[PDB]
Amino acid sequence: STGSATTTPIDSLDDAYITPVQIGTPAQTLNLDFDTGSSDLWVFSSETTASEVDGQTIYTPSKSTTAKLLSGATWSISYGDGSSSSGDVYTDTVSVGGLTVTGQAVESAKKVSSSFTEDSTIDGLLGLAFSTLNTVSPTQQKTFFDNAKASLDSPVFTADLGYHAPGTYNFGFIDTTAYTGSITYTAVSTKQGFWEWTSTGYAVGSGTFKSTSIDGIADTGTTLLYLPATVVSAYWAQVSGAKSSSSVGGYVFPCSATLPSFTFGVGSARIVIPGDYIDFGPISTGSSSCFGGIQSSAGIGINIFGDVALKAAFVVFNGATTPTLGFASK
Ligand SMILES: CC(C)(C)NC(=O)[C@H]1CCCCN1
Ligand code: NA
Repeated sequence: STGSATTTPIDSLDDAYITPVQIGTPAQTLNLDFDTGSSDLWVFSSETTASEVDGQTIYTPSKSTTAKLLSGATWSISYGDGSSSSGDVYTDTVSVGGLTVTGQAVESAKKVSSSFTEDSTIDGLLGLAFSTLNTVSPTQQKTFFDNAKASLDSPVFTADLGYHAPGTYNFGFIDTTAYTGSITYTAVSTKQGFWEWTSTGYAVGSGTFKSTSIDGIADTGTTLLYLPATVVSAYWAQVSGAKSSSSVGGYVFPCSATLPSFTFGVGSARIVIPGDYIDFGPISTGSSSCFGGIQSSAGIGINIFGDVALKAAFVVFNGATTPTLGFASK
């Protein structure tokens, strides 16, 4: 089997991407944020505290003939940005892009933090990191990918995120029309439950490539590129008037600037992030200070290749016995 779904920016900045997901019978379609940095499939629901729902579409298990309470199971998750959610668990039929999993754990939110309530466009998350990070207790649950894997034509999924445009998530096959050149595969460590890999270095604009190992994770659920402070300082030093602002919470730059590209290494290959991808626009409406898309990881404990980086590539998440990541230009 295979599946193929279009993923769409939630706003004009590509803050996140949503992908329609069918849950239940008859189908209830919710727009979920596919997150390769977490392992819970959770949704706004008929159980979510009413004051914490503001425009989201909800899953109502009582309207699904295939929904079953997963008796005694609870979940609670905290993300890198300080947001959180928790609740109870149903199993139900979940389909993505024509690929169906029966008995998928659908984590129904009873409570969500303010940042979820305030985002009317995101109806929940679909985690695609390793199932060792799933938060369901007392019986940990599998991701949608892990449940689909044995049925897929090839044990893979691919992320093809758009810059200010829709893109695609495919399951079970690699669309050889979706990228240019060849795919470079690189090793993955699953020790922290992430798609963790080591980049071979970076360049800023037309500058020399610096060969240096940068461990980090491939995370579709993170908007920006978080790298070591040395690398980030080297990038923003090439932008007149850029500075790190403790008031704003990262590097800002004059909106009048033209940003340089950023290149990262994948083995002997190179992925180039155009400068425009690193513009996240005014810090507040009408400001002439703009927020940068490359930020320091120093206050995180891990480097994160988020959407800024991933959208510059066709990315293969190879879930074979020995997982690997692949990157191609596009
Ligand atoms: C995408 C935004 C708007 C940050 N929503 C959130 O509060 C979620 C997004 C996925 C990672 C954890 N935080
Ligand atoms: Na922000």
